[PDB]
Amino acid sequence: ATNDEEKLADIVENEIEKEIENFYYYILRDGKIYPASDYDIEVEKGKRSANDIYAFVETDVTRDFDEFLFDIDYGLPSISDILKFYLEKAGFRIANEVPTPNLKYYIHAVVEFPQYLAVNIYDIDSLARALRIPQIVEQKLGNKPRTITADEFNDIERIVAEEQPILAGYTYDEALRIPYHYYVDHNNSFKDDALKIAHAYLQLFPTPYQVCYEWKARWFNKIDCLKLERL
Amino acid sequence: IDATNDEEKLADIVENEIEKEIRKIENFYYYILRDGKIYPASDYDIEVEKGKRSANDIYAFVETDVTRDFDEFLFDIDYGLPSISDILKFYLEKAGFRIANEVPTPNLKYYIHAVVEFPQYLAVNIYDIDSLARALRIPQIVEQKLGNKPRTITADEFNDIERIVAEEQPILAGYTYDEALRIPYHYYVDHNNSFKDDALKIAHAYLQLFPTPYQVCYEWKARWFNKIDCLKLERLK
Repeated sequence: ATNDEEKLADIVENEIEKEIENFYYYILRDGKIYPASDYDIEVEKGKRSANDIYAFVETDVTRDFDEFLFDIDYGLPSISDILKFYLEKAGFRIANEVPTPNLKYYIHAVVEFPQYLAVNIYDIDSLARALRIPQIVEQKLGNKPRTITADEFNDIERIVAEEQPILAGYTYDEALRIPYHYYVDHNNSFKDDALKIAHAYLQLFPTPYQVCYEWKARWFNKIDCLKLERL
Repeated sequence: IDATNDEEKLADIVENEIEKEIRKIENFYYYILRDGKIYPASDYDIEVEKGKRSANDIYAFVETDVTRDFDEFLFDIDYGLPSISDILKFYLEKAGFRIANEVPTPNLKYYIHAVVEFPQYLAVNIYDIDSLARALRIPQIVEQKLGNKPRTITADEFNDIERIVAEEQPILAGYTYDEALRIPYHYYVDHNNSFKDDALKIAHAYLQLFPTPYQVCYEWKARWFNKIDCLKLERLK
């Protein structure tokens, strides 16, 4: 499992390196990487298959070191993406969505300006469980695979993002608002609550397979992530 | 009245600054002072912390978003509302409340959202903070939870109010505020057509109930911004 994740991080890193503009990518089961937008056009043309998508890559670019560290350590994935990814992997189909049923990984790549790259690899199922998605989908839709309406997607989305406490008694939307307030907006009044959320997040949410690199002489050079966090 | 004159002045202040920045993507947040001077917010906060500048002089807060996708640019123009956190903070402080040990901005009248499309276009959206807070039912929720007498509130009290405003009350076509942000994003930015009916319902309620921002648009043409009709803008690729 860790072997596949190391391979995926080098696939992401080589692509960012090659590029050094683009933010979203798909990694296929064969290890090929493509920008997500152009792949979606090929999928609908019938040229490429959505069944071949193995990993989804979201690239954030930063110029502030506090933001870079926050993104890599405490940054939450989009709840809309994980819900969509979980539903499709469980056999459901969302109206107007081409499903990606064999998606295993969610990858968040953060580039600090170039100076550093941090590649975070998450298992989608593990992430969906921590977001308390399976139980809500089961209570609301059942187990029988079907196409769900936009209204049904929205009803589930509301519960998971706004109604269910996930971290230190807070909902997903409060857990986006409160930490960022302290960590990125540098507002000290939200220290107590941000730290409570941070502490719960680190234990309850799946630890990502994290690979770090430093930009030196036209290359990204693999380094210990602790060195990045310690600088 | 003179509100429209002030808003036109504010949009040219923002435009002049984005233009100045392009000719030399550096700063995303700014303050506009009551004298019309514009400063990056991060630097200004340090000058306040030093006793050089006063948070009392802040008249408008500017948030600049930069985009490279036309659909996202149009969505940000049409639905680029200020952060709930910001409007609540701005309303509380303007009403005399103090949030824990944080430095208040009591004389803030406007929230400005500037969107730059890559450079090709600039759209400046000016929101009146009071009008926005009222449409969000912020005064009624603050009154029910804190009372009418201003005092210092805890971070927990701020959070409790924020949760009701954004995640509990049906504010637009029966949806909570957070659903009202997500549904049109799903329709316009995620390009999912099944979300059309709900997005249009929210759009209709939003255009009726919420205050219309004063919107000013510009096209980048030969090292300068040049005025353009905003509705002409939505036709451009």
